[PDB]
Amino acid sequence: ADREDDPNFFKMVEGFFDRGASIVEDKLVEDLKTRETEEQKRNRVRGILRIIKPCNHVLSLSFPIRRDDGSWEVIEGYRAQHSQHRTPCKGGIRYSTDVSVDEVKALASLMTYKCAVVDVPFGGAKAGVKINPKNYTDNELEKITRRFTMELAKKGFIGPGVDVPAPDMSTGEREMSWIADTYASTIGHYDINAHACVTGKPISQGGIHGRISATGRGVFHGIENFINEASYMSILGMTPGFGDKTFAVQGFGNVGLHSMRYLHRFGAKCVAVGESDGSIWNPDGIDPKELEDFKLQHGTILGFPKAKIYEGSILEVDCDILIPAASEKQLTKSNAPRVKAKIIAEGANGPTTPEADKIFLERNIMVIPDLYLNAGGVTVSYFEWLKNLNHVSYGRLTFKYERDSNYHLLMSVQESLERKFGKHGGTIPIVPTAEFQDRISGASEKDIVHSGLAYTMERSARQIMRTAMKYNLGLDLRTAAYVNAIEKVFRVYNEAGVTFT
Amino acid sequence: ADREDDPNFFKMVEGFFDRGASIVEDKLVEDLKTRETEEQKRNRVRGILRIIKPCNHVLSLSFPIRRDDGSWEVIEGYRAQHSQHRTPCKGGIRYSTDVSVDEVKALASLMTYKCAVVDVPFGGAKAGVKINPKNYTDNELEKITRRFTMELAKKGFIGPGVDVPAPDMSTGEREMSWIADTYASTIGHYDINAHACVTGKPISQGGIHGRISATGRGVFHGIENFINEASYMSILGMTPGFGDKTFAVQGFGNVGLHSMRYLHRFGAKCVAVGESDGSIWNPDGIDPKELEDFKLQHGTILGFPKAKIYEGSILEVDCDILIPAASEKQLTKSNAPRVKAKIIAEGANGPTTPEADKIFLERNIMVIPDLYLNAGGVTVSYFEWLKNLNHVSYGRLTFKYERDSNYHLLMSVQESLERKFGKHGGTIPIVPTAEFQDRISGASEKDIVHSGLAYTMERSARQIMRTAMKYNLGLDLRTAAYVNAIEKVFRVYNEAGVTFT
Amino acid sequence: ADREDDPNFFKMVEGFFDRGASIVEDKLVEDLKTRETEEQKRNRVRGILRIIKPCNHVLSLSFPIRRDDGSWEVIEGYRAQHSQHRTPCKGGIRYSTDVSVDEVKALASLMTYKCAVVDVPFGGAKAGVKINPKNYTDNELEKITRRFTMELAKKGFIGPGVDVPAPDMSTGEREMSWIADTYASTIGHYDINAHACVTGKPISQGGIHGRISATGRGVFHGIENFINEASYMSILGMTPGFGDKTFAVQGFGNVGLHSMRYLHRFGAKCVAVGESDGSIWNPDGIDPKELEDFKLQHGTILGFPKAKIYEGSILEVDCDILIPAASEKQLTKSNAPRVKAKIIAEGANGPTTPEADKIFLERNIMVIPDLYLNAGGVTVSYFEWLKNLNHVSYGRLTFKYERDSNYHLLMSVQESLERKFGKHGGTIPIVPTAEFQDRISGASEKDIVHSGLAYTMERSARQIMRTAMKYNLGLDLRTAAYVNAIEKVFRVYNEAGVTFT
Ligand SMILES: NC(=O)C1=CN([C@@H]2O[C@H](COP(=O)(O)OP(=O)(O)OC[C@H]3O[C@@H](n4cnc5c(N)ncnc54)[C@H](O)[C@@H]3O)[C@@H](O)[C@H]2O)C=CC1
Ligand SMILES: NC(=O)C1=CN([C@@H]2O[C@H](COP(=O)(O)OP(=O)(O)OC[C@H]3O[C@@H](n4cnc5c(N)ncnc54)[C@H](O)[C@@H]3O)[C@@H](O)[C@H]2O)C=CC1
Ligand SMILES: NC(=O)C1=CN([C@@H]2O[C@H](COP(=O)(O)OP(=O)(O)OC[C@H]3O[C@@H](n4cnc5c(N)ncnc54)[C@H](O)[C@@H]3O)[C@@H](O)[C@H]2O)C=CC1
Ligand SMILES: NC(=O)C1=CN([C@@H]2O[C@H](COP(=O)(O)OP(=O)(O)OC[C@H]3O[C@@H](n4cnc5c(N)ncnc54)[C@H](O)[C@@H]3O)[C@@H](O)[C@H]2O)C=CC1
Ligand SMILES: NC(=O)C1=CN([C@@H]2O[C@H](COP(=O)(O)OP(=O)(O)OC[C@H]3O[C@@H](n4cnc5c(N)ncnc54)[C@H](O)[C@@H]3O)[C@@H](O)[C@H]2O)C=CC1
Ligand SMILES: NC(=O)C1=CN([C@@H]2O[C@H](COP(=O)(O)OP(=O)(O)OC[C@H]3O[C@@H](n4cnc5c(N)ncnc54)[C@H](O)[C@@H]3O)[C@@H](O)[C@H]2O)C=CC1
Ligand SMILES: Nc1nc2c(ncn2[C@@H]2O[C@H](COP(=O)(O)OP(=O)(O)OP(=O)(O)O)[C@@H](O)[C@H]2O)c(=O)[nH]1
Ligand SMILES: Nc1nc2c(ncn2[C@@H]2O[C@H](COP(=O)(O)OP(=O)(O)OP(=O)(O)O)[C@@H](O)[C@H]2O)c(=O)[nH]1
Ligand SMILES: Nc1nc2c(ncn2[C@@H]2O[C@H](COP(=O)(O)OP(=O)(O)OP(=O)(O)O)[C@@H](O)[C@H]2O)c(=O)[nH]1
Ligand SMILES: N[C@@H](CCC(=O)O)C(=O)O
Ligand SMILES: N[C@@H](CCC(=O)O)C(=O)O
Ligand SMILES: N[C@@H](CCC(=O)O)C(=O)O
Repeated sequence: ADREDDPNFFKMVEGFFDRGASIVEDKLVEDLKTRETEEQKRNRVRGILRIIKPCNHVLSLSFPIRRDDGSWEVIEGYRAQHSQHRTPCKGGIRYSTDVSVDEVKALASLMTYKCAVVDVPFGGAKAGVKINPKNYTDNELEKITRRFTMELAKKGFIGPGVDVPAPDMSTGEREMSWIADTYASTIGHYDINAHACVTGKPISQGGIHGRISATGRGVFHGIENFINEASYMSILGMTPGFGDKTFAVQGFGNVGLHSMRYLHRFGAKCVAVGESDGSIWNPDGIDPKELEDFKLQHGTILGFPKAKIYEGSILEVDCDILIPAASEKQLTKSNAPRVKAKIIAEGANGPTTPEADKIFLERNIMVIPDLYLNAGGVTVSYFEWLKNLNHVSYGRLTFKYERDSNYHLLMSVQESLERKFGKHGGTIPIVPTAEFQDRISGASEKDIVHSGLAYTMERSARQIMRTAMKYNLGLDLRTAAYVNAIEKVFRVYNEAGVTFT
Repeated sequence: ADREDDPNFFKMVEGFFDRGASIVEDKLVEDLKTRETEEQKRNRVRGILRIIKPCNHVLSLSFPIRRDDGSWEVIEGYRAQHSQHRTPCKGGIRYSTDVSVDEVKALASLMTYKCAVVDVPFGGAKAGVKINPKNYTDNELEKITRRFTMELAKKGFIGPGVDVPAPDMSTGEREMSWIADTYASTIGHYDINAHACVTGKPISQGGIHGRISATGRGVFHGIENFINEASYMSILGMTPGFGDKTFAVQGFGNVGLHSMRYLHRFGAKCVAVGESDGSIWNPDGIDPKELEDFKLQHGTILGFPKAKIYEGSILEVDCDILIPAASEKQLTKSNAPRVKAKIIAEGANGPTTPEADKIFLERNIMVIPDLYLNAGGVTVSYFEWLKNLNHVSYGRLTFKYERDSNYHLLMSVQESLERKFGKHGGTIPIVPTAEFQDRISGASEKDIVHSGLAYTMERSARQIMRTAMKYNLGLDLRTAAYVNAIEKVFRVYNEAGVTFT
Repeated sequence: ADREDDPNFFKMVEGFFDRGASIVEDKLVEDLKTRETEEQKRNRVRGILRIIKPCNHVLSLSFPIRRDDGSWEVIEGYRAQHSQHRTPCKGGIRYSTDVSVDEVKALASLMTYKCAVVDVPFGGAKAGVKINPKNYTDNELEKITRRFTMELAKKGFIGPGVDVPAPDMSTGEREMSWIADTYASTIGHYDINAHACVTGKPISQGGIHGRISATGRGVFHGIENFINEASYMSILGMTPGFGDKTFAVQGFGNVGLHSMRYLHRFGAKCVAVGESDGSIWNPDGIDPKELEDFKLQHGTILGFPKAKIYEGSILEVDCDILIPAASEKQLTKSNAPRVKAKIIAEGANGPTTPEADKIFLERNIMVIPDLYLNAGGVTVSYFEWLKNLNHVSYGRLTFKYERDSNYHLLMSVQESLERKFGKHGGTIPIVPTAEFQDRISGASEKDIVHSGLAYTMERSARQIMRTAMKYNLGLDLRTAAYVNAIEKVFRVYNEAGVTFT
């Protein structure tokens, strides 16, 4: 998208890592309380850091499918497993003609660090199939997905205990259903956990409430934790809260649409929505329900009645918050000086080059990094995986017990008070509030997903802020996130003896 | 080695394939006895040929080893499995800093076509570890080999029934022994065929007589089959036989040395020997046993007392037969016009670019192609694999029975003659000749390897010659070999229904 | 059986090994082609020899059976796997109250060296169940055998690719049939080689012709090879051949009975037969079929009509050849001076202590050692295992072809002779001798077992004699055998890198 500043994607992520490694290297050496206090301490710390960076296993595939017209075609595919310091590996499947070994390796490493940031016990992985799904029938896409699943399974690149895929660009519920069905019907036929081989499944198939919207929901929570922190909003020259703010959204897919829904719900105003074919704009606000309904009907956002076909880059629209939610390397050395927003919330994976990060720093623009902000997807995938391993819906064993227990608890307060203020205090009814009445039976699956996600995004934001203050990083939240990720992954490699050697 | 003519190695091999595919496409379509004779027959033929060309599975590895000095290093590795129309896959392991995904994919496809040429029932595969072995201790090389084996085994890229490695550049007997030992001691502990997981083993560990020298022995047999056809020697302006010819050898490794031993044994004269550091030259002849003894003593060819340090390209030395036995892409557009030899016998894999083949054709230079000429290695690896599966040394069950049987057979002739020519004819002793006495017990392992190899190289040469005449290919033996390979591999894909789709 | 001289059985075998190790160390060090020509050479030779001696894996079992009367009883069992330099492991199952961990470890190591002596590609193993089979019903023995098989199988101590048992003291065809049936019906249900999990099976279940008598047949061949070498019979002061000699047999089981049958068949005369309850004696000779038919009828040897209940040790009976074919450590310090025989042929495993070997050497008594002499059992077990892996009876594919081929061969001689001695010489019939007519179709299973065994015993006797001359060992054949065994096993450990460490 830019021939001036177009770094190799894997190496760009390695650069981000190098930078966080630079900052913590002292802390790692000093923690290390080995008798070698000689600066082979320094040496073993940077030997371990070199082990963490490259992907351990990458599988490249070519397999034939026969198209609906009868033609034979060769499909190309890839899956990278970056780290196995936690198992299984976790990461999505991308259907796109931009798929390549380097793109997949880069996203696989992002998954490792992202999972470490939100304390999700998975190593990183990613897959890609180099096709444009719009050029294939549904029957052909099913054939490609099912065959890809078996080629991965034959070589140990999918399974509930090694590698658990998930949706990404141009895949969703539908593909995940296909993956889970052919895994469970063949190699997983005797495995009690066969349907935990993949997440993002439909509900009828072991999916979890809110997985489709989960990463949008997490984008809201990530922004909210920082947009409500007066210390960061001072440096930006902006007022805490959502009620008065504007935002623009690049990409109207699963991440972009649901980020818009939740931000709109809490008083922000969507001004611009950009897509693969063009952009639309309205300074008075775009309604997400109307835009979705139009998009579902016409297969495009152009021509939306209540906004005007906007020319020029969606990334340079004037707004408070820019949400790049499409592909990677969209903000570069070129357009970074014209961005006009004061908060960049990366919903997409790797939308900002390192050169663009430098410009944004100089310019007091806050980039909330992908490592943290889009990790709501993998957090709720983690909940889905646990739901599959546990083989019950949350609360089903305890709803009645817990309901009865709570009423007897409140009755214990009632009877204790009547016992004391006897006859002429009268009857002293203790009853639930409206809000407690609605929790009287304990959490359900929906409650766990919402509160578990909010808990994770908040706990992770505080850890990033703590680390940024400690090292005087200002608005370089990306380096603070990598610092936390590196510290966690380093400790695992260090206390494990590294490897089987 | 040449920046004028440096084609991508994988695509260069696909180019060779495309050529042979051109020539046979008609014969494939006409053979095809299917009800719908539309030249959409031609469409299925060219869909199948597109399926055959790319590698099905490629695994890329990164794993850490701790060096002898205590530092951590990250080792990079690769194994490509090109085709599974026959199983297991078969191919060597190369230790070299020139190793790359493309190099490994290219050699893996060469293995498929090579195996089809000599009727060896294996699909093609190849592996590479990106190190220079003369920078590592023996203890480090053992560590790297054993760990590489486990990483391949975990993902299904080594095993007696999927993929059976073998030596290549900078690996031999020693590494194969390490591979077999860690496979059999871990995931092969219950497998009756665990030691058939790799070939080129030492004899004490399941190796077969003559595997080290097998590919040199096959180079001799391949040359002999063509150097003794007067029709091809006419076109070259040359006398049949070896007794009178000179040759030069690029590379003094396992292929180069043994090619020189066998050619020297049958009256050819080695004039020049080139190496990674320099060449040596002597128009009176170099003796292989003194050269190897010098090489073993000094670790180099230079300074050999009975030849001179030759400057300028070994490939340009003046001789009848040039044997490139080092790495690939050594003969290019550049130096092809200065070659001076009349026969180029490719012992190495892919030593000649397609441009250089152009030039050699115009100038009536016969290139005996790698597909055919170096296939003695994989042929004797095949014998080793069968020896492992059978769990007896050849002849051990039958030596005594067979010898007793032969003497009673000769005695049947004796007694029949005496009965007829009674007393007046006397005693009529029927005894073995010296050469039959030597076979009186039947074949041993040594005999099977020697005669089985000779049988294969001759039968394959006659098939290549038959095909070159039938398509008027003259001295383009490479295209004739690919034609035979394609025909055989196409038949398997066609009658199998292609794939489970 | 003797308090004076009753060494620990495992260490006694280690003593034999140490003794052969002492003689070959120099040869091993000098062979060793390595740069550290230091006595770091002798150090690694000494370290490898220490690795070879102990057993790698020993499993000890306790499992309950409910007896026919309804009581519960706890059965004790053991299986030792001594070496895995060849796989699978091979060794018998002994039912005896004298079974112990040390006894089983000792016999397991004997199996390793024995297999190396006759070039049988198995590592050594042995099993024992500590019961007296005479105190159990057939139903109880079946339950014990089947349960023992499952306990071994669960832990990887039986299987066609790890460990293949066989009969020993108080087990035979019957028990092996039980073992094979429960293995193949449970854990081996999908294994193509399930019935190769054990040898010594009945013919109807994959057994091989002559396995029951095989170790007796090998005892005859082992004696033959030495009793016909005039150089050894000189030192003994006796006449080559069998026709004039006497022998006594301790133990009338599977080894003892069949040794007697074959020796009797070639003109030796059995004077004395000893068993667990007593011995019998007759200087005119005992006939083996009469004595077996009496034993089958009465369950004992005593009271045999044609011999006299002999008192005093069977081992001291006056004869030329003493065949101990019962348990171990029967010739000791004590009774070695009173032996009276000139040749001691150990059919049993470890019947002679090292002190008794000392005495026999001083008195010019030839001990043909167990390592060599009783290895006909494991040699024919090896043939049975191969028969199972091959899934055809020998010759079944080729009988008709070979018979037709031989007649056309003889007809080629006949027609060639007529077409030269025309009608001047008449018809010249070329026909098989009686002996060749018997072989006209090629070998059958019976022929391979007989000639394969004879071939093995005589090639092994040669190697022992060669090695005894070369080191001036005289009549210390035991040390010569261990020397050959050690050289072969050392080579494997050396060129394998020892272990994955
Ligand atoms: N799928 C998930 O749960 C998660 C996805 N992500 C990342 O979010 C990003 C996008 O989210 P997806 O779920 O893939 O959405 P999606 O694949 O459902 O839709 C992507 C949208 O972006 C549009 N698009 C593509 N290129 C564009 C361009 N140059 N300009 C404007 N629009 C463009 C497409 O037309 C489509 O509307 C990806 O980078 C993905 O890796 C991150 C975390 C979780
Ligand atoms: N084995 C499999 O293929 C699947 C297993 N599961 C397991 O079930 C556990 C609980 O999830 P749920 O309680 O189902 O969520 P849930 O109770 O919210 O169920 C949602 C939907 O599943 C339906 N459902 C329940 N039992 C069914 C049955 N026997 N046949 C068809 N539909 C049925 C419900 O009626 C509802 O429509 C999960 O932990 C997961 O491990 C879930 C889905 C598929
Ligand atoms: N080893 C085998 O079983 C078979 C090997 N081949 C091919 O034969 C070729 C080499 O045989 P290897 O067994 O690997 O020999 P090797 O690896 O034992 O020795 C290779 C020799 O070539 C020399 N060499 C390397 N680069 C050179 C250069 N640029 N110029 C001159 N000399 C150079 C090296 O110093 C070494 O002496 C490779 O292309 C291999 O793929 C083909 C069929 C079978
Ligand atoms: N399980 C393993 O690791 C090995 C298995 N084998 C199997 O053996 C079969 C036949 O090969 P061989 O007959 O060995 O070829 P071979 O008869 O040429 O013997 C090669 C060498 O192995 C030695 N050898 C024989 N038995 C031995 C033992 N028990 N311990 C140590 N060394 C011994 C021989 O003395 C000879 O020097 C092959 O089909 C193969 O499947 C062979 C070698 C290693
Ligand atoms: N059966 C086989 O395949 C082979 C067995 N062996 C060994 O040969 C020896 C003989 O075993 P098998 O004949 O198979 O067993 P078996 O059970 O058929 O014969 C043993 C016989 O010796 C008798 N006996 C036991 N203790 C005695 C003593 N102190 N004095 C005299 N007789 C006694 C028993 O009552 C029984 O009659 C054993 O040491 C065994 O380890 C060796 C090679 C092969
Ligand atoms: N799967 C099993 O349990 C058994 C398998 N086999 C396999 O057969 C191979 C060759 O041995 P054989 O040819 O049996 O030697 P063989 O030809 O001497 O057969 C021995 C006896 O088995 C009988 N037999 C043959 N086929 C039979 C059938 N379908 N049903 C019942 N009885 C039959 C024959 O009449 C013969 O008398 C062995 O390598 C072995 O693994 C042999 C015996 C049992
Ligand atoms: N695309 C889309 N998804 C919706 C819409 N409304 C609800 N969902 C999603 O459907 C799932 C179930 O929705 P609800 O039953 O309303 O429960 P909910 O979790 O309170 O919904 P939300 O708070 O909006 O996430 C959630 O993942 C919602 O985000 C919608 O209008 N459009
Ligand atoms: N490197 C090397 N190998 C040799 C040499 N001589 C023989 N060999 C190989 O070592 C193995 C054992 O040699 P031999 O016992 O003579 O068997 P062979 O088949 O008659 O030997 P060749 O016909 O020369 O291959 C064979 O594979 C030989 O090719 C040599 O001088 N140098
Ligand atoms: N216990 C016992 N076994 C016998 C007897 N006779 C033969 N056998 C064995 O039973 C099997 C059948 O023997 P045959 O069919 O005659 O074939 P064979 O190979 O010529 O037998 P042998 O030369 O005695 O080994 C062979 O293994 C014999 O060794 C016997 O009298 N008693
Ligand atoms: N593919 C998403 C989520 C992966 C998952 O849910 O496992 C990402 O890029 O983070
Ligand atoms: N590596 C050799 C032979 C491989 C094998 O023997 O399997 C080749 O390039 O053909
Ligand atoms: N148990 C016999 C051999 C058993 C077998 O044939 O494997 C012995 O002591 O040698």
